[PDB]
Amino acid sequence: LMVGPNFRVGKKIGCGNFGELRLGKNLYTNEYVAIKLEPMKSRAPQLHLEYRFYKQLGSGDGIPQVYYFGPCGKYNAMVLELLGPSLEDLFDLCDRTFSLKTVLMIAIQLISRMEYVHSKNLIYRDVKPENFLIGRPGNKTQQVIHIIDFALAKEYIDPETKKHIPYREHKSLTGTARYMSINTHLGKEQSRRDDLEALGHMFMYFLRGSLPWQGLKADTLKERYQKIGDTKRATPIEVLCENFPEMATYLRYVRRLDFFEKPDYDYLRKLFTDLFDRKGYMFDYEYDWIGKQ
Ligand SMILES: Nc1nccc(-c2c(-c3ccc(F)cc3)ncn2[C@H]2CC[C@H](O)CC2)n1
Ligand SMILES: [Cl-]
Repeated sequence: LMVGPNFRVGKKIGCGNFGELRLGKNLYTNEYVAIKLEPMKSRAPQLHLEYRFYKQLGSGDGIPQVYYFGPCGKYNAMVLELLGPSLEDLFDLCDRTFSLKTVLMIAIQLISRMEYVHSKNLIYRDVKPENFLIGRPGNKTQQVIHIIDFALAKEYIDPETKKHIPYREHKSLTGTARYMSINTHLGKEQSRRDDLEALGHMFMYFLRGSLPWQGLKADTLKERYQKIGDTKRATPIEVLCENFPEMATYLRYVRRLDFFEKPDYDYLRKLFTDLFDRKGYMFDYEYDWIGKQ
């Protein structure tokens, strides 16, 4: 099982949106890589569109490099830069709470990461801790929070018109229920606001250890999502964000954005960098997980 001229496929490492994950090696360069495989027989093929989105991003900071897309036996394969553990993995290592300092270092970076994605005319639509990975150990980039898995992304600027996509409502909801915006639950088309709201939910998950809508079950997926959305609507921001005034300010701001509105990314960063400085924290990448296995 080679992918392309030069990538050897090795052991299983994980799962993502519309594909499975192996360690690989570029034999020509003696460098390890990650390989996502999607069965060619897939009823709902997502890997090639994902490849196109990575190419549209180029590389910015925290964007994994993509090396190859092509067939591999009965699979389509995409070869990516190998990264380190996800924020969910690191959260588990840290007993499922992060310090304010760690959350702020994450948040400052991910506001910028999302601004970059939005600058390439994409919305992300799959915010979750499993999709944010540090770099590799002893790598120049173990400190950097990367974004992966663009299978659910969407162009929000139509390349034909150069205009923002129109507002509309949808039957099917995109993304992870725990983090999605309130408007996502209501079947609205997602836009830039929704990515930033989902980040806010994720930040609060890290600070609190959990979100209050986590334990909800139902007989249908639709009912489950409805109950989660209902709890999000029913939970005041001042309650969710007790003890974190700046998070309350962030969440209120993003929840109140118009569908078409460009977020004030500078404002949101400044909420958090002003807080960071006021607390006497140093931006030294000494996250909670440093010095753990
Ligand atoms: N360590 C690591 N390096 C780069 C990408 C991936 C990864 C990928 C991936 C995406 C597209 C590709 F072409 C290859 C891999 N999808 C999920 N992940 C990780 C998510 C976190 C999980 O605990 C392990 C797998 N993994
Ligand atoms: Cl290997």
